[PDB]
Amino acid sequence: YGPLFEALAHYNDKLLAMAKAQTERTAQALQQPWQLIQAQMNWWQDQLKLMQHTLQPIYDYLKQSYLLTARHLLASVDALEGVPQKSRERLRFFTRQYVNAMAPSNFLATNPELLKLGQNLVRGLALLAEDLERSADQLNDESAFELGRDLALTPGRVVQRTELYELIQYSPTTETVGKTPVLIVPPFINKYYIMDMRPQNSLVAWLVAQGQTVFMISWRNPGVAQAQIDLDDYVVDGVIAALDGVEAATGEREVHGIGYCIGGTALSLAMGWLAARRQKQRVRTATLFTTLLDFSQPGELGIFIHEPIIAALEAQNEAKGIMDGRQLAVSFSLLRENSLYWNYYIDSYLKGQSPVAFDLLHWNSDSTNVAGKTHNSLLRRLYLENQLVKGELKIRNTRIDLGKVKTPVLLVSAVDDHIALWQGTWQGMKLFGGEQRFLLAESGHIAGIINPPAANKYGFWHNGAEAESPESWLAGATHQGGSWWPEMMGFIQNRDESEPVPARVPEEGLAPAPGHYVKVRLNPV
Amino acid sequence: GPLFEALAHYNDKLLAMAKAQTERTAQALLQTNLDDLQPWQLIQAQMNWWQDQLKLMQHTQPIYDYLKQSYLLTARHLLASVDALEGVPQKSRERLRFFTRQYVNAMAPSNFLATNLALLAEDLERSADQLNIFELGRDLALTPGRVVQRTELYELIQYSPTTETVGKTPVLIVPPFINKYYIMDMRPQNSLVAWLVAQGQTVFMISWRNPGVAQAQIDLDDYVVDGVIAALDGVEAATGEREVHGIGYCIGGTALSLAMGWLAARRQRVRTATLFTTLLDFSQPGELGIFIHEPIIAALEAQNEAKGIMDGRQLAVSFSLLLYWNYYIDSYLKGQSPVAFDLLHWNSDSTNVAHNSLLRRLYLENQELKIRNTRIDLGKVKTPVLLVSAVDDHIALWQGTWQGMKLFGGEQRFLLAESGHIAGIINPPAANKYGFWHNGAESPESWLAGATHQGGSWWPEMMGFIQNEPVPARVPEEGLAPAPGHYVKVRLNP
Amino acid sequence: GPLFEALAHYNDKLLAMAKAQTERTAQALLQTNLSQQPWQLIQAQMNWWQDQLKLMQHTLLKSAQPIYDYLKQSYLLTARHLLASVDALEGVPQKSRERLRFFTRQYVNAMAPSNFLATNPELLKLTLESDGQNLVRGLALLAEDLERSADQLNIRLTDESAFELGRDLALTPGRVVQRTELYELIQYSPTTETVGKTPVLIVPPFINKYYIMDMRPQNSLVAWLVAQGQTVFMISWRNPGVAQAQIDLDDYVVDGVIAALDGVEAATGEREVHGIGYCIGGTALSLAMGWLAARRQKQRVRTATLFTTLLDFSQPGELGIFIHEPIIAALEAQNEAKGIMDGRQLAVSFSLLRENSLYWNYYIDSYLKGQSPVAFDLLHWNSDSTNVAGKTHNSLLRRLYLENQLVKGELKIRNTRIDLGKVKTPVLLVSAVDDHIALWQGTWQGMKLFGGEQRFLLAESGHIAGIINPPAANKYGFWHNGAEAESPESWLAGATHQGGSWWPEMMGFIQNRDSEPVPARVPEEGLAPAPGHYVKVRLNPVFAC
Repeated sequence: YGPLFEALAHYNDKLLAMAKAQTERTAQALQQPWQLIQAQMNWWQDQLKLMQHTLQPIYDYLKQSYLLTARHLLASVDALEGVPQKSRERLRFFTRQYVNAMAPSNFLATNPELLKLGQNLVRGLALLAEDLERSADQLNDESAFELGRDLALTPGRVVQRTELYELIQYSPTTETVGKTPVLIVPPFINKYYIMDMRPQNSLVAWLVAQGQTVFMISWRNPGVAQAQIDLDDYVVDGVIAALDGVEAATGEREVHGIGYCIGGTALSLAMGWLAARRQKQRVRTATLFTTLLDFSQPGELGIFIHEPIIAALEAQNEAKGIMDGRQLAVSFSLLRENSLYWNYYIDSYLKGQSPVAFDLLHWNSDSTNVAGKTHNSLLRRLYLENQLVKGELKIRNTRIDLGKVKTPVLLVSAVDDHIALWQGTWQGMKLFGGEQRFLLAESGHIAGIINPPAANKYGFWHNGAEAESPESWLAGATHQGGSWWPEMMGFIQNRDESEPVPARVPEEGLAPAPGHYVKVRLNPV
Repeated sequence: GPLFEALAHYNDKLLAMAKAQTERTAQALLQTNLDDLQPWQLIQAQMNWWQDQLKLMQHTQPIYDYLKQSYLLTARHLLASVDALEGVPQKSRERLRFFTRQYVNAMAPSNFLATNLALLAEDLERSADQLNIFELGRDLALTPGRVVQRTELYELIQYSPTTETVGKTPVLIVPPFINKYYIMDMRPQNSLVAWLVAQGQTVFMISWRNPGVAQAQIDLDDYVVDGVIAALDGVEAATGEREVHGIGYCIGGTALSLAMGWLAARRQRVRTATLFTTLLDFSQPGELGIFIHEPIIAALEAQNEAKGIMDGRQLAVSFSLLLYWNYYIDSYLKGQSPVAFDLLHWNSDSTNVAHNSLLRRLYLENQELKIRNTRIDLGKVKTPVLLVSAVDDHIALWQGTWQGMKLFGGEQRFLLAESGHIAGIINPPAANKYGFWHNGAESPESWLAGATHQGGSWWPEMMGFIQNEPVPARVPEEGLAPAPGHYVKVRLNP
Repeated sequence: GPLFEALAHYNDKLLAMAKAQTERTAQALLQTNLSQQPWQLIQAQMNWWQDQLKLMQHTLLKSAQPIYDYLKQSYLLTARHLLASVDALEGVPQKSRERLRFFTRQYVNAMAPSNFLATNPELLKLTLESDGQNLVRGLALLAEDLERSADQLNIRLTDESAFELGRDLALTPGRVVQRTELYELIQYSPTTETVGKTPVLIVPPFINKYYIMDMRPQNSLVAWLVAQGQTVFMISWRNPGVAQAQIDLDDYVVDGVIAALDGVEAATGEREVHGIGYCIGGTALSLAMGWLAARRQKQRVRTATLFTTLLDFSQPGELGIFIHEPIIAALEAQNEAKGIMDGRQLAVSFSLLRENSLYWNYYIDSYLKGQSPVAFDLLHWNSDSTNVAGKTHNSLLRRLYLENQLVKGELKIRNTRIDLGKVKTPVLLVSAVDDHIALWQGTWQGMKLFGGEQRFLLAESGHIAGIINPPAANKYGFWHNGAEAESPESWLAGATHQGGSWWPEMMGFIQNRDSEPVPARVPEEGLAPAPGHYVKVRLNPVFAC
């Protein structure tokens, strides 16, 4: 009631400064036009002023509000006349993507009718699923983005290709690198290049610039041929087999592990599997981004965790062979940042960059399938039964006890995370039997994790002392502005300290940097 | 709550039209020879915005949440509108962009001086000009007829009859000279001229010339004697009748009132007098009272005498004579071409005015009035008078028109239309869209308190007012030109 | 020697017909107090064939002035043929004579190679490096002269054809369940108590009308498929006018074939059908399967049988005379100017009916079988020309015939690259050995493009006779080979010949890839009766609605 007016004025001043800057650059000579953003900023201010004026009358506001959207339509299209049609079509496609992404009814997890809704609930769930998927198909233009050119362009080589993954080894870009390599295990629900989007916000590029040999697992988009691949296979044949692949290319049997969402869960299970069978420690440090080990707080995804629903999904998976990612794309959204338009479209434009919200929407729509047996194990053994905390989880007939893991773990979570609640991630940290550290990012599931140091856009909470509850941890935590990536880099290099080793140049391998598994789309472009 | 119900009524009316269009395209596939060759989705995009926004308001930082969701509805409205225009030809889309920009500006209070001085006008005048960078006789003003007389000030149009018998007494219409006359002759469905002819009435029409610099010294007095009285002599020359039924609109009715007084004061032709939104008492000038001040009128009087005439493009920026639901949405759901397009085209087809007498002698002095050195006394007029005013009138407040009715010395009746300055007047009986208030008993507020609503058009009530011996239908003479004439086609911006 | 024996066999069958006609006329006199051409007319023709052959043998033995002697006696044989023909038509009503005069004139002009641009000797000279751009005008002059003679011949006609669609041809009962801009979907009423679950959808070529597959009840493929317990759907393309000038090959694939598939589901509830395509209709069916596969859409075509379908245009046959850059560019300008490709212009360019035995097997033989001469029905279909959209023809000339984009993987249907290797639908290609439009070796090369099961059949006749061979006919044969070959010649070398019709082999190909029989689907009332309205629109009309 007031701060909105002041904050809106601040954004208008930055656009006016950018408008003057664009005129000065045009003077030296003698993308979206600033008039298009001005058309939107004019709507936000006038609507707030009209609302303040109001603070038959309902109709008067409706008529006056309808006049403001009409002014918004006329000013926007007028700005798009000098823009070429191909670039303009890109803007129309992404705006259609963004406008449907912000509708809670468009996703089952946030759908009102599903919340309103035994067998009758299961039958109605299928009705909501088929309608949303049909709407997505008709909406889903082409030539949006090409991997290796616009996204996932960090130089490297594919040093190994298995049934489940392609192992990417990135170019060093430094004269010296650390002895212990870095292995990143991305989630197999979406594609990995969220950590390798663009050079300014690519986590892979930043880790490489810090003198570290970075390896990235690139999971295959599973087809019907991978119907029997289970969670056990992704742990043993996925993560551990990648560890053997890193040793085969660098000669180091010990690496720094990094995991994201369910990828960190697989990394945790791999460390528990090696520990339970008394194998020499192959993971020196383990950084886990928004990883869920205790599934007691599933968040909005708990609407699906019910015996009739899970039993129905298990039958569907076994019938179709795999879980169709296009069905998962309407089930929930991994990208739900608060004020995506303000912080990643308006702010990203005023920084001279191509709108980051465009890249985020393309990654969110680059859905991937899940193996039939894997999804079921993930639904039942982890989300429903919560075997990992109860010590009942078995990976290839090996009971997993994370207390047997002595690898120092660093859990980096996000306060506004809607997929992996930070409190839930905090409880799973105590499961480990070694050093434990916790970090709490300021933004959401995606924005709070991909915050490069240069952006200086958010912050984090750190606390070295132990607490008995997440609320107690945060109460004693100290806030630090900026990115937490240097803190993670300090967490890795303060425990290996090892003499620097000459930069490992990747071998030619089988394929160029991005690989082939990441380019396989469910809806081909 | 009732708003939701009215929206549901429109949505069902749009769905019925959509089914009718699908059936017509299916029948079109049957009749398609080899040798020869707005979408409802666009209106559906509009109805989707109106209903969903009302739902969002009913649901209601908290303010930011409403703003973000409201911006999402505007985004759907923009995307659905552009997608609805996929098959529309680019030329047709430019028409939609042109008229929607006119409606946006026309409903913007800052774009008009009265709803927002010369410096502010010059900037506003430029904004209209930079924006600038229907055909009369075909789309508007297409009622058949002939120009029986053309003078310096007007063209007299006599329309061809559509009935075998017409009334003996002809009808003469005196339009306002601030805008063009064809608002009373839009299209056959909403043409008052066509309706009067169908009622067995010979109709004559004055078509005022768009005044140039050559008419700098033409005064209001000339429009009374050389305009209205001279037209009466022209009607007698074409029909042999010295007595006509008078109809006036806005300032045209004021001139007719002064014309009746001028013949009465000099003891010398008007059977009935119907006056639409006619102002005789200027005590309630409305929003135009901002200009009625001694320093402002004195400044304008010097400018008008210097330039000769006041540019109508400047008058169009001073105030607006001009709706979305009843003349664009409703007109579209009735199968018609959007009437709101014609009204916007007429409002922007402004005409010049020579005017100082109107500012000072009428608005300021509110006369004591003398027309050609002849004192005006409306009490000397015994002609039955009918005042038709509008509740939502922003130019001529209906209370001011009611008080001025008492100036006449004969029968007086008052009618109050249910819409604005123009919409409540141009309401044909076939439309069945508005209503009126009537009260047979004799303050303006006291009349309305005792008035009864009836609904429908007031044209049959006006036709009953006039008609309360049939003559063979008068076929108009060849005259000088066909129906629309030449004076009405003179545009300030070609 | 063998020729004399064949004539004797026909002459003996003619004698039996004479006895049948005398008994038929004798019984007709009994039914009193209130068609078939006379056998003497056919006998008059057989007398010419035998006498001309005898004269040929006598003069060839005389060789082992003489040239004039054979010419003089042949002119005497032509004179006897004229007198015997007119005398045979003594009792025949005038209309029948005009009917026979019309069909004899049609057959005579159809068998003259100079009457068609593709087989015209004059155009062949201008093609052999004897022109470049002047060929355009050299082609345009030959086109206008051939078209002019057709126009003068047609304009003299004052009566409509003896055949009416829905009464004489295309009379299989059914309903029009859907009508779009491009097609009318016909669902035929069942003749069996039970039908198969998977319906059958036929995609006809859009160069001529569809009812070649539904001519007469004895030789109607549609009726035969229906009698085999199959719910049969038929696409009936609109005869495109100037209003369809911008319709492209892409639209016929998506808005034509795919939209019809949605129409079949709307009428039967089945998202998967058995596809059948003919000539360019099979090309559209192939492109429809590739389009659904390239976009990773659920497979909607269970089996695909393709009649004389061209996917590789490397061997265009006699139609290659037009496949040259100056000619195709010139034709593209005419189609953009006129809006559509005039089917009456296409009728003089090439002939879809070029069977080596139209007179003997489909006029003489069909007459001795008691039938109305089938050659009459074939000549009506061939002369029932249809237009082609300007954009569709161009794409067909350049994107397929000239550039051969489908093989080179350059073809895109609505900005979707087509790769037939992504199609896993089992395909059965049925081609004809004597085909002059789609050479069987060219149709064989396109078979390997598919990524699923592939089968090939080679019928023992031409483009039309070898395809519309009813089992009941017991005419011609076909070659089948289950093994994979590296060349068309290798396929035929290992192929086994079987006599009779190949239609059961196609029915076996369909029924071995399918469920449980469902009660017979009675078609909904729909929009119109069986034949529909699109097929009745003729380019050259006499009378009017």
